[PDB]
Amino acid sequence: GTKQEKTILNMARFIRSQALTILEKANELDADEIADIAESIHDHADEIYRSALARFGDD
Amino acid sequence: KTILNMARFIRSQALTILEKANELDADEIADIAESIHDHADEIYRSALAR
Ligand SMILES: [Ca+2]
Ligand SMILES: [Ca+2]
Ligand SMILES: [Ca+2]
Ligand SMILES: [Ca+2]
Repeated sequence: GTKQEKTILNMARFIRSQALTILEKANELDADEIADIAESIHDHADEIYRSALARFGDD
Repeated sequence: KTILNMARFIRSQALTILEKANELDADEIADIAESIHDHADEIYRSALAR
């Protein structure tokens, strides 16, 4: 894949793990709203990661 | 959703958590949220270029 693609992959992975850290810290505080947003973020970062991999070097 | 649009979603949502975390003095969460936003910016820039 191209440099752009490798950056999207690397960034997507970092966000996924960071969102997971917020999910833990938010629920530790019983901050349900913040947790739900972090969940949505994790879902989007995961989707970017899987979609980018699925199309790796294709274009 | 395109990768570009999913990065846009994260960019904004990350700053919304930043704002709500600040309101709760959840500083560790706020810092992570801001870092998430910066990384989303890179996906957005890369997806824009591509
Ligand atoms: Ca709880
Ligand atoms: Ca493919
Ligand atoms: Ca391929
Ligand atoms: Ca930004």
